[PDB]
Amino acid sequence: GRSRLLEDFRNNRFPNLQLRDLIGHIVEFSQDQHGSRFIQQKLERATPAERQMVFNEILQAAYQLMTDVFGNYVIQKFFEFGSLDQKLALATRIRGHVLPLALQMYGCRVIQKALESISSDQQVISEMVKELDGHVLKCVKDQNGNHVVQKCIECVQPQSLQFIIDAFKGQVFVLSTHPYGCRVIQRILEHCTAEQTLPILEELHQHTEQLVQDQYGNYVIQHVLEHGRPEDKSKIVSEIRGKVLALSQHKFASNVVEKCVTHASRAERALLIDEVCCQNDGPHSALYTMMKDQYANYVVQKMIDMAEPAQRKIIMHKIRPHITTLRKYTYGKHILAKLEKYY
RNA sequence: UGUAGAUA
Repeated sequence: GRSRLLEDFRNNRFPNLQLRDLIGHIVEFSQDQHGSRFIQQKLERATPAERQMVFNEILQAAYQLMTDVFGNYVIQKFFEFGSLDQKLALATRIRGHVLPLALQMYGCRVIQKALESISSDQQVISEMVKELDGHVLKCVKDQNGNHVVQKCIECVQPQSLQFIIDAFKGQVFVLSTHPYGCRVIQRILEHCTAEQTLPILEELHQHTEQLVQDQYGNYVIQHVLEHGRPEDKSKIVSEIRGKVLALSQHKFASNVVEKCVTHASRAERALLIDEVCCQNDGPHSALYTMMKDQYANYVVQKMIDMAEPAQRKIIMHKIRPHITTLRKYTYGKHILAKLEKYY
């Protein structure tokens, strides 16, 4: 029940209350929205002895506060301003409960804060991460857990993350189309060794055609194009070749086509552009179609920018007579600019 | 002129 002290504070009877005055009341106040903000505020100016006073009390109820809508911020504040002995002690209260905390709306914030606050080489940390072993996919798919998984990947030594990689075996296609899975996969590509990512990249190439057209998978494919090895980039480009026109008019895949134009080799880029500028499959010209498309106009712009003089000139000549046309379409109103300030 | 996740 709400003690007099808290009632009084909430009624503004203590307009300049000091942290020291909360001895015995820290845990109660931490679970109150206003008491919690008060403690957060005072911790930023508190002396070390004053922080320790607050620490002693919060430590005793650490798990409870970690899963509290208002107390979890007080816990986080010590990961922010506490000394390492204090952080390690709090981490110890996370240990043994990593899974339920990871899936919990407030608990998951505390875990991420610990991961950012405590040196990865500290046993505690290692122990915490290992508790996710056997639950990786459940966390990846959880609205709270997925951020914990990402933060582990961002913060911990990649060798220790082999179980996460193994967990993804045969699941890379499905999870790259997942709102959180795609983010986790991108973190993996960023942080794990080329050794670890090899099987991940393999499964990505297996399903490139599908992933480039997916609302989330298109981002994973773009990541590889922007950050991956040349040989992986060339694999993605080869999947795009022969499909430029179609993919360029696609809300998601248009973006991948752009990154292909930017990040391919001079020679690969030329072949892609050639598919737009210099081929004749049927009556309607590809360039003409792409020019005034809501999405493909962006691809045409990237091609004009990245093209060697010869191809650039052909594109310009082919657009030239269609000025009046590009006029009516919202989407040609950047292509026309480049046309004018090229002629 | 065009797409990405859980707290007071």
